[PDB]
Amino acid sequence: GDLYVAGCGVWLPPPVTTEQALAAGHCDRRLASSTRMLSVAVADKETPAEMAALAAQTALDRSGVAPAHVDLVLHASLYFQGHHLWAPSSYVQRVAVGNRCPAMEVRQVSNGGMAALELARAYLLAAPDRVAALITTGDRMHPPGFDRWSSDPGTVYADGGTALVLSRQGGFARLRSLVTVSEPVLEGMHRGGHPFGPPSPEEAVDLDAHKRAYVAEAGSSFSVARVSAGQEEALTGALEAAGAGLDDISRVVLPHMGWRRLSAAYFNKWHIQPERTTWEFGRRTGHLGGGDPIAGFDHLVGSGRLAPGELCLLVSVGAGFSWSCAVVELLERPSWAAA
Amino acid sequence: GDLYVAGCGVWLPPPVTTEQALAAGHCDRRLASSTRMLSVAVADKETPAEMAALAAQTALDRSGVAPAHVDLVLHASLYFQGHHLWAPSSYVQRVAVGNRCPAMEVRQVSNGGMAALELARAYLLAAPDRVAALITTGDRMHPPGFDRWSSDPGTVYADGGTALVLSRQGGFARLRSLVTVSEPVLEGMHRGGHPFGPPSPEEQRAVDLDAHKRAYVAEAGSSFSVARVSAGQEEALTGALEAAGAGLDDISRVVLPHMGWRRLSAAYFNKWHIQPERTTWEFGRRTGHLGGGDPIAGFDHLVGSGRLAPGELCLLVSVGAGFSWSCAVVELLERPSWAAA
Repeated sequence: GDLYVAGCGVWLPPPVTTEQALAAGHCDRRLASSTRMLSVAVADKETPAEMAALAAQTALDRSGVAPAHVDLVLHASLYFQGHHLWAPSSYVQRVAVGNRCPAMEVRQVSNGGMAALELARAYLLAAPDRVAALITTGDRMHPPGFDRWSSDPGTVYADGGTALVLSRQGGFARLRSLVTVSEPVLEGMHRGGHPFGPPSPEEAVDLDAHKRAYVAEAGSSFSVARVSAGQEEALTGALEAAGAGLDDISRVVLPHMGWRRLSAAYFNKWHIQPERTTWEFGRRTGHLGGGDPIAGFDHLVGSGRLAPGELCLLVSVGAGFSWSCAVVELLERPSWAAA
Repeated sequence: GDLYVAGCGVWLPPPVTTEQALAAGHCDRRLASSTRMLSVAVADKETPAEMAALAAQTALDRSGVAPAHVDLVLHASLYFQGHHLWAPSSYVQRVAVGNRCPAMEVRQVSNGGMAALELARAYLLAAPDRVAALITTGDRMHPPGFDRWSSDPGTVYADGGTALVLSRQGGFARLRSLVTVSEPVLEGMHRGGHPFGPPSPEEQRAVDLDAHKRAYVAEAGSSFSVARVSAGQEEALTGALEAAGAGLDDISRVVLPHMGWRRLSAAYFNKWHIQPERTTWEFGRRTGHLGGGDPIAGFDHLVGSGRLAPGELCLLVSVGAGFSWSCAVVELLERPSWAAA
């Protein structure tokens, strides 16, 4: 039961450069300097479902899969979708797909995309006649409730949508492994209340205060170690299930986090070069919720930086914590891609 | 094979009566009479994940399933969970399960519980060695962003958590069928913006689904709207009954959404010609609408009160904005130890 990537796509609103953010006062020099971000996709009027649906159309057109063959629609996101008690995956389905399979949201903060992928894989493998699934991500990190530069310092949040078509029948790439790891002991790091008691009443987004409170309670040593372990389990699990080692991977699709965070988590830990990653693409794009590994994959394939036969390693992590890693093999250059 | 319900449970905060709501100005007489609500579970200090995990503990303890046998944790909800960029499913996993399987949110508004049930079923069937899945729901519908009595007149929203443990190995009830129906043409009914255009960027600080439904109806047509909603509901019912090899007459108990009397009568009583006494009406009208968790809480109620007997069929009915519908037919195999006679 091999699964394939039949299509993928993004819809990214126009970039706002770091220089502009600095001049506009959204950003300070220290943070610009430590993150080393160059630009971030910023929407004007487009809403999360709208961007997701636009990406889905592109992904569906490319995959050439018929709507009737789309057996599941899964929309992932990490911030407010615009309207309470409303179904944004039903919008995506209405606009991008035009069919009547089940459509629902899946959330796992920044690991949302990979999480939806897990459920999509399972859904496709659970009944013998199922063909394809659509996974979308979409977010809009605007005031009042979100500061894309300072709400989660070290990561700069982007507006935009992404989409992937997963399929049992065929496609341009083969999903060789997909592994997900959970360390729920860390859930309290991203919320108010006692880290090992119940949450406080509701809250605008500010993560740094909660992280410091968590670390003060659980210890710096414990926190760093549990975080390191989870990351390592995801990486190792994915490589092993794909019969590869890190030396067998041509490109690593990393989260679109700032330089300081990617150095501590990946570059100085795994000892890989940034030229082997999507660092340059991510630092011009910003963090797209749970859609980074989709945006990053789509970039590598679309620009021809990934070659037939080559293995690609997707790396994703979300508050919780949850980590996912996948090894993807490119089978052929798709027609929408350059050489 | 087929799946089983191995355990279930709820955590409901203390009830606020309609009398109280009338006295507080939260409710008018007209609304009190049309919905015929008696009370609604209202949380005081408790947040949605907390109540979800409390319900999960009850369900897991009842199921007797080891945490290591819980291969998936799915948390559903339809409203704000209390903290942005934080993982309520991880909170649930941490507090209630203590294991390390994937934990994630599934949302499909008021059909969230059943939506999660679908994904959990798929997940368990996908690999031969997977045993159990935990599905929780939780929500806290407080001012000033929400009015549990009038944001969506006709339904009164509750605070509370529900949980259900699904298993491939066994349990006290068998899942005979589960069917989900989608009608995305209706998605516009619950947001601003043009019903067939993009969503409005303008967010609305106070939820008012009534204004949204009118704008939708005015554009799409009333005749069209009622007809699609009816068709969807009818497909879900007939689908689940057929898939289980049963008709409506074979059903002993029906678990309906905890909507107001007027709505239940239009959608089910005057439509399916089923008796309210055979449904969870009395339980729901004291509980209120728990978002996606109504089918779980209703089922939990029936089983725990002894109102369902071995070999009897139970029909679960659920619907959410979108629209999405799910029905399921569950067969009680044995009275569990925690139940009454």
